[PDB]
Amino acid sequence: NVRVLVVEDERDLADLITEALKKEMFTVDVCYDGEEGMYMALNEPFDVVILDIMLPVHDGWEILKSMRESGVNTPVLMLTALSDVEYRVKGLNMGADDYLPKPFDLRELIARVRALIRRKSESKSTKLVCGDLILDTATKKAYRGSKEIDLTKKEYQILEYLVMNKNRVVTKEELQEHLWVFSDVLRSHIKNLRKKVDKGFKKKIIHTVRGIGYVARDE
Repeated sequence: NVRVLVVEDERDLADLITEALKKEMFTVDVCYDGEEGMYMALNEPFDVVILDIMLPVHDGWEILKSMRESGVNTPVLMLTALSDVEYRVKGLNMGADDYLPKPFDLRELIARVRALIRRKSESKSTKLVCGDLILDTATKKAYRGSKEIDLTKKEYQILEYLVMNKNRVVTKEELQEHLWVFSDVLRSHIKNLRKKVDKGFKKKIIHTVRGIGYVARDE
């Protein structure tokens, strides 16, 4: 099962995070100082580690650095006071995988944990990737930039097919044959997909070959 380590010395907050994650069926170990935190982070396998920037004995950055120095590459979510940019402008560059400045919603913390898991998961049967786009084919959800893409069900079916066949042009005819009028709406679906997947991103995944078909590209 997916394992999380929480290292946080404010015990009510530590326990809030821990129990909130347990309610979602994560397996969680909680540490209330950097001594036990460091020991767990270096010596026991986890899928994600959540550290406070401030901890007794060894602070969150110290734990993160020791992990990396020891070959433990598990993603780390650092709970902080300030944003990464705010720390960087001060001269502190921690190199954590993600940062969650206070105050935050537990919902946001859980989302950030889930994004770290999906982005770092190895070769999956139920994970498809096209560039930096991730499809969780087990739940029929799509993500990019650590954010869920709000696709309609039809949009997802089309996207999955294109991604399954990435870098190959797929015709309307091939799509029609594989998906559950059609001709008219397909262009709208693709236009909407293009907006939802590629807006704000330099690398454009959704492509159209005029009069032929569509293709999800990552080369």
